[PDB]
Amino acid sequence: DPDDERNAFLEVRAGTGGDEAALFAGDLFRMYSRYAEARRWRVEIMSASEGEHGGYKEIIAKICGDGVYGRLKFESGGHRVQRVPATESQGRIHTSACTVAVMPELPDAELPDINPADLRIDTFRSSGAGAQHVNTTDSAIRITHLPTGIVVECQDERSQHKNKAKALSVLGARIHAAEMAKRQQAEASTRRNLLGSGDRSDRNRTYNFPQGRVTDHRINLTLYRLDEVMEGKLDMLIEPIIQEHQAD
RNA sequence: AGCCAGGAUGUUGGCUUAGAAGCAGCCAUCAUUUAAAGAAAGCGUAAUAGCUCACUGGUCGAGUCGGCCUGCGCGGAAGA
RNA sequence: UCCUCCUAAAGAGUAACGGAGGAGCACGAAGGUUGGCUAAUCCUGGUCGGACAUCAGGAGGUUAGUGCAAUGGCAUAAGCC
RNA sequence: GCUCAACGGAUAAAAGGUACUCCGGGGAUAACAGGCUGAUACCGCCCAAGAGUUCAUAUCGACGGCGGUGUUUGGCACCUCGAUGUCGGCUCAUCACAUCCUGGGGCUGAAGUAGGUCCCAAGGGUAUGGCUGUUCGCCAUUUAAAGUGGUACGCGAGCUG
RNA sequence: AUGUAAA
RNA sequence: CCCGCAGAAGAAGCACCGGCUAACUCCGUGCCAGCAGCCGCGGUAAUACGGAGGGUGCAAGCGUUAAUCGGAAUUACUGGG
RNA sequence: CGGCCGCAAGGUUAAAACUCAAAUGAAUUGACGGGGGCCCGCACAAGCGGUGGAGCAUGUGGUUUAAUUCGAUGCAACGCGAAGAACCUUACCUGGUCUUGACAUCCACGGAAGUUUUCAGAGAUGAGAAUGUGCCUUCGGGAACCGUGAGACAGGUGCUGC
RNA sequence: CCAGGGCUACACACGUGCUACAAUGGCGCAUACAAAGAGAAGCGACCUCGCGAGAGCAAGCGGACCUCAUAAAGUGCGUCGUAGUCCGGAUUGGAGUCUGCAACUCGACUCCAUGAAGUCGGAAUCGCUAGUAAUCGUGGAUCAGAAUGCCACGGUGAAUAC
RNA sequence: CGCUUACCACUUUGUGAUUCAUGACUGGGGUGAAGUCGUAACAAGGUAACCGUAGGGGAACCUGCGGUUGGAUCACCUCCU
RNA sequence: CGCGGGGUGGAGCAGCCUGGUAGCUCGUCGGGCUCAUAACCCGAAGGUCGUCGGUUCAAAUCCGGCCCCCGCAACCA
Repeated sequence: DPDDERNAFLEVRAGTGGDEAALFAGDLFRMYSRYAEARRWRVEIMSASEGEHGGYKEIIAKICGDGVYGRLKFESGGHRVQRVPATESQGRIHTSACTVAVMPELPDAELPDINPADLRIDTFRSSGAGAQHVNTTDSAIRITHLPTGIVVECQDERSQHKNKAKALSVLGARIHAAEMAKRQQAEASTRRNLLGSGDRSDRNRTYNFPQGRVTDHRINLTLYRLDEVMEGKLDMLIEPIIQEHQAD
């Protein structure tokens, strides 16, 4: 698919046990960087908020190329961790969780034409005071944009043109703000659906370090490695999910 | 210029095998029978089929078809 | 306030809140005379040395320079020692 | 001895407000309007990629261009400063069609109704309330329609303020 | 100063 | 209500099994599915979830839910500080 | 919230909804005190010679690769397991092979075991040629060795020191 | 199971040791003093050759006799005059020797030639109270060959503890 | 019988009390194996704590005044009864 | 384009006025101190002063030209 061949945004965020989960989020950045350098992908750190004892709390990173999103679709969700940590003086198995969002490109086709043939321009007389000027005048412009319903009212100066330029700048600013607000709501409504609450619930993937097991909740794989997984080579987990996803 | 005629057999052609087949787009834009036919300019079909023009015959039988230079005009040219 | 090109219609002159820019200095020498010389920019070769330091050769011709922003002029040099 | 730089230099020596103002004047010079033009605005046309299951031309139409009107903002000050009262509202209207409806027709991407676009046609009609002083606009409900403009953005020797 | 969670 | 016909012929389920409180193992997941009146289990050796076997309890009823009293002397007059 | 008092701040009386199976008081034993008293250790004081500045040797973390085998990873890991990685060791990887097997036992059949030598292949192996043919005779068999076939199994330096 | 590669890779950091940065020191000659050990598919006298690592021949010893095995710092004498220098020895090239089937990744040793950083070390940190620190040499386990590591022995040998 | 008066239901008007839902916004309360900042209380908790009151500060809180030990130390001063 | 402020480690400022020297702070990396983090200490990198030309014995500086960032870019009757 055309969308597939697209690049991606990876957003790795810490959940339960934010001290430990930052350490696992840094290692997941290491996981997907070792998976990305194996197939020659470009990794750029756009934003990374550090933790306390190492790692990172939130990582937003662009990966560009030819086919990142179509090859990393099934990574949005949770990751449980059973591990014996280093920030402990007791030596007990603790569980943490990390949440990973995978966003597509969605390339910015911004600034549509203002369409003055579709703009309704009403140049009528002004309210306010101080001059006859006002009386013989007009000097007040209201411009309505029909397919959105945005009205711009300007009664600033004595002349229409110097108010025409202000009215068109306010039209451009309000249309750009209303489009970018819808785009940021469309980002957030998908990020709230992909990223859950961040709790220790089962969300499609596990990481069982003392057992030596990787057991996902979809396509029940039982790979007993944790050494060909921690250094790239994530083909055996991602490929059969794609195999039984193409059947639907 | 009008008028009864013709305006073919493989071309379901190889093409991305779901089909583009004279006429979406590719390129090739063959060759025979030949009074004549472009492997096609348009209409119409999922594609066909079909309908015209290209061109060639015949009745017909005198002038006709398309460009350049200008003069005077036509329309665009609708107010309180 | 003053200087330089156009505007400005081939003598002089000529206006606009016209189009481009500068000056309110400097010089005991950069002035006078005499004597002598011709650059800029490229090419080749050469120790540091490299596009550009200096040297030798060749092209080139006053596009260089004339203290200063511009015009005219300059080898008989007004340029350089 | 003067950046007396307002630089042919009124004093050696000087900033502001007047809507409390006042006088001699000016259309030599502005505001409101009338006048000339039409950069702008509105409308019409030429070319044509393209949108439209095909298909520029049912309806649109980029990139470009040519015209009409004097309805908006504009430009110049030709008339007015020994006086032309301007906005909005009430009453009273008049005219042009670049027609909102009614009427007669053509195309349609018009099965009928309901439609889109275009031509002729000004004979008649062309809202009611809230807000805002507001023209205008939004809302609520009708209507067949809630037309655009000119007439000193009509009308104060007709009326408020 | 601080060192969150699974006897 | 009594007599006769025929043939074991037509007639057994429900809850619980860690403690309170009567009764034990195996398999399947794996702080997930889930149970639970309280303490609470399940984080790959579960007498606590699901299934099987076995047992326990009650019986044409068995569990859950709702209400009253007792235990609760945790409304104390009997019978508290 | 309501009533009353007060100039105010506010005071007095005084609930309900909802959550939890704890909250509390006394006292015992350990832990700790930047609490006190006492005592000890190169613990502090005094000095000696070092490390950290340089090169080499080794190990680890990290990076890369086919693996850079695995464990140890605060004192109590880091010239540690390893009292010694060219092959061997090797548990890792690439390539080629074997599967009741390289190693332990049972059944049936066949063959002294062994030695020398040659061909192809990286070699394991595959294909051969000679020689030797005993220790007890139920002599259809033995006590070892070797090859074939089937099942029991063997094997694992694979995981769990929770 | 076999052949090869890897465990020795390298932009970086740390731990532990050796050699140093020199004149109580380097070089050359002469010379004195040890203990503890190991040895047979081993130690390997003596003689000869090679500048050399070692090679050829070949006694003794499974051992208080035989071998490894000349102990070094220490002493005398000569030189070097405080310079990155006659200190230090990394790295590199050539020719080599031992072992092993094979020394290229990836062993040890010797010669020639080159001969860097380093001129006493930042924050900070370690061990020691005696034959101890510090310095110097030797042997063994591992092992066909392969340590500065480990174990063990000996020579000189302080200072401080109020 | 009819009329008229007195009692009088349904209903209407005016003004209050009480109660139930709803109401933009705002305050405090309770829960949440992870979020940000500070370490205020438990040792003399590193400024002893607690209570009442007034003020201040992002916040545990701080400051002043009054009360209480539901607080440690009292072989470091010197000299002692 | 016209006017103004400028271009100094990765970043913010001194230092330009008034010439003789590249400086400070935050930040990055690495090592210590702690069982670990924070704090603290030490060391290293980093800019030639946006660029070019001229005066000067000497331009981070004085002046001019070019490039880049930000702000003001026609209004009050």
